[PDB]
Amino acid sequence: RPTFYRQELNKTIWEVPERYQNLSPVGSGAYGSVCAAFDTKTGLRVAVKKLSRPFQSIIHAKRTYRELRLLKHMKHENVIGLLDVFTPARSLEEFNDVYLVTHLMGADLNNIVKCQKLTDDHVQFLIYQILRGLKYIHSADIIHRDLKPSNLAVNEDCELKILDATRWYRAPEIMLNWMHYNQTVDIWSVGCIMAELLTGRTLFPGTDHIDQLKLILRLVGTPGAELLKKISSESARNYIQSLTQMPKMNFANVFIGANPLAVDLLEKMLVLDSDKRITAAQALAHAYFAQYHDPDDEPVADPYDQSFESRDLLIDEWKSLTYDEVISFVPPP
Ligand SMILES: Nc1ccc2c(NCCc3cccs3)nc(-c3ccccc3)nc2c1
Ligand SMILES: Nc1ccc2c(NCCc3cccs3)nc(-c3ccccc3)nc2c1
Repeated sequence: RPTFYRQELNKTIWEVPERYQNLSPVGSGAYGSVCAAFDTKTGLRVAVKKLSRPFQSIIHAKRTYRELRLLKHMKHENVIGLLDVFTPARSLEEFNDVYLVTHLMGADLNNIVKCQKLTDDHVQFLIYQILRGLKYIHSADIIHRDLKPSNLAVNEDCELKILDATRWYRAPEIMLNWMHYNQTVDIWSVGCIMAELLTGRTLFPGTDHIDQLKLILRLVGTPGAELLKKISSESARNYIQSLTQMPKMNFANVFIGANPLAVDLLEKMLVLDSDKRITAAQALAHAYFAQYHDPDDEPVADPYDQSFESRDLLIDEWKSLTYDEVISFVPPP
């Protein structure tokens, strides 16, 4: 129904509704390539992502369905969402390309830090938005698992969105391949991010996988008696006992000059035991965010049906389910 036009971008033929003008490449990768554009219907600058080989295999097809289901479900100011999704195909039989459209963001978190301290007012506002979006994501029973400055976009008014080395911000239970980690692995990442904003430097800049765990234990101490009781691995538990004990450090002496409320929040985020970590909802009520907290405007998500993750289907079945989601899409107001 919309009039499409073809154009040569990256190494391939983009077919795109005429409402999107001035297509200009921004990136590339195994799973897709992205162009910046201008949406003449809305007047917004947008990013258009063309999925790469979306139905080449069963794995690609399930990936394409997962990515579209996820981005269609996210409707929150501090999480990336869909402005549009389209295909040049007029029927399922000729359905072979998928394009996703989102609001163009000018920079990520690295771009605003630049190895410099942010003010406490600024960190308050940025971490509040991350936690606000995290509360929404976690309420849908989703775990992000890869929170880091490059996965956090910010515009010129400092409005932040969570996007779709990484080990610097990874929770220690992931580093040790524990099977049953919970949502507070993301809270660990936010603690690492917040520390970096206040100090201007990476909190745990490990040079490899084992060095990363070494730096973490030097700050938060060796596992306590109560945490060792919950470790099922006999090899892990034995190795931990053989280590020289290290005292949990006093964050107030580590982050000198910081807001004491900021230090108290970091203490509650960077706990080794993930069962004792503050949740996103609890962190929003912390006194550190007094000037931004509003419990009437920190919404949760609708329930998100993730049962498809357990399913093994054929290429054409994932493709047809993906086609259903393209057709049923409703643009936001
Ligand atoms: N971790 C990242 C990093 C970059 C990203 C990026 N391109 C950078 C320019 C941006 C456009 C919109 C938000 S950010 N774009 C998209 C994306 C674009 C369109 C549809 C779905 C996703 N995700 C990103 C995830
Ligand atoms: N209820 C909990 C809470 C936390 C846990 C945790 N956290 C990581 C603790 C350490 C991280 C680095 C050195 S010790 N790690 C493991 C675990 C680690 C290795 C093999 C099997 C399980 N279980 C946990 C269960």
